[PDB]
Amino acid sequence: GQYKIQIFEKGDFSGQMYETTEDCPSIMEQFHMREIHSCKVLEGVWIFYELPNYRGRQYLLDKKEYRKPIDWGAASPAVQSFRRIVE
Amino acid sequence: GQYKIQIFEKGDFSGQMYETTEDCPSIMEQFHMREIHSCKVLEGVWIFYELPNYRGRQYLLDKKEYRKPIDWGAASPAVQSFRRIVE
Repeated sequence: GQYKIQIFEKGDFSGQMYETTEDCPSIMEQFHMREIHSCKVLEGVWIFYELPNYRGRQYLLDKKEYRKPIDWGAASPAVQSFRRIVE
Repeated sequence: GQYKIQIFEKGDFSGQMYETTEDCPSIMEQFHMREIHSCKVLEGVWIFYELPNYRGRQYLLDKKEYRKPIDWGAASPAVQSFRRIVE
């Protein structure tokens, strides 16, 4: 399909993994996770937000894989919501 | 084409305006201005960056109009480069 991403609880794609194809207003409520330590964008372009409901700091994810938060330009693994860039 | 945006030096679509369809690594050099106070996204989806060469804070622009910087989630008129999200 057009949108798909895998997010991991630990860096270097380790720990538990969750896969999704839709926007997520709160990763704590949906995935019971406080942070994202690494991920892989398999399809589409996405954006990470610091706070719930797409508020706070924004990070564009337009590459393929990210082993650590620094790879998507963040000084911390803090992420609470994310969504697809629809086009 | 797929990407087109108009940037304004003053809020609410007033003041000097430039229309462009390509990425801009530095507005001071390309457009002889230092702050964008409003803008219209006519075609495509873009992203504004705090510092030149796409560095610093990021702001997604996926709606059509923004009357003030706060509308793209910025606390100040600080934006010095921007580019198209090519999908």
